[PDB]
Amino acid sequence: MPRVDFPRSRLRFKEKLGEGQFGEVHLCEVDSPQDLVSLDFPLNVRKGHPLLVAVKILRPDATKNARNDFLKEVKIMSRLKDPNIIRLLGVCVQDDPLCMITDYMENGDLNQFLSAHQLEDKAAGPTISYPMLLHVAAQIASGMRYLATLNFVHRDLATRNCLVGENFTIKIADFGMSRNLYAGDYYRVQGRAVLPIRWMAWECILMGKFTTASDVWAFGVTLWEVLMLCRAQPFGQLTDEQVIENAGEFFRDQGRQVYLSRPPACPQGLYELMLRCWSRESEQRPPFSQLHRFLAEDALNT
Ligand SMILES: CS(=O)(=O)N1CCC[C@H](NC(=O)[C@H](CCC2CCCCC2)NC(=O)c2ccc(CNC(=O)c3cnn(-c4ccccc4)c3N)cc2)C1
Repeated sequence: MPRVDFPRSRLRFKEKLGEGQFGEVHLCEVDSPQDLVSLDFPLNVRKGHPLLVAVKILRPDATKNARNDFLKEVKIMSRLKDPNIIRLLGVCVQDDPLCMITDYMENGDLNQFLSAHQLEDKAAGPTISYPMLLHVAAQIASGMRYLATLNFVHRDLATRNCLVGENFTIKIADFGMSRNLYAGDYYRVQGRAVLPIRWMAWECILMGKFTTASDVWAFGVTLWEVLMLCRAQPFGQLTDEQVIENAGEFFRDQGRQVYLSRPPACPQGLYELMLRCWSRESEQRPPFSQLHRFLAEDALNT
């Protein structure tokens, strides 16, 4: 948790990024950021380039429940310091309105980004190479490796929750179901609670057991998305109820559970890596440290 508030007066509004029931998110430029690096604000300045940030701000009439949610979000983010996890650059909480300041990631979420690209075919819109797709996936695995060392379970890892900056940089975040774009990826259970069942390991669906090992299962599905260039939903031909049935077949283990198929042009050894992420026994799934090393090496030799 920061020792001091970010100085509100240094935030120069530029545009609205998004709007919600109890707050807004604004794109802002920071005046003279070099002054603030000396005070342990984690700002990365260049020379002739302005410093842009995203600022989430509570509305002055926000309910008590919304203020509670905001304060807990600040607490969680204050712990996480890694190049591939979204970063809390500062807060304004000594007075109202409450603010949190994060990285500005100009290329949007990774689903939006990959849906706008085509795979490069060097043997023959904007394109992306197979090595770069592996570099993207390696960055996701490195961020999850960090969360694993803190014993922090993400519970909703997917491309829609990864953000893209300059030079193909990736940072993991969590937007939940708060944007209306991805409602088809969530299954409603109890009341307002929803579950991203197509990314969830069998023990999450049947018993609600969420662990780092189930984050590895979700990473397998996320890797499948990346190699599909986000062109199709996992198990797209099957209903939500059929995906839940499949979790039951993993539990019964009588050889009738089904798997995501191998993406077009996906190397066989890489499909086998996904399959290991979907092992029935959580202790047989690979750890994030091993997934990172594997993908980083292939990114350089492919
Ligand atoms: C019931 S719940 O608990 O599960 N819940 C449901 C609802 C969500 C809750 N999310 C959390 O608490 C987690 C923090 C914890 C999380 C833990 C795992 C590791 C990642 C961090 N907040 C976040 O990630 C988070 C927080 C603040 C911002 C503001 N910045 C932008 O918006 C932002 C930047 N650039 N552009 C952008 C720029 C140009 C084009 C497009 C986009 C933005 N639009 C963004 C993300 C969780």
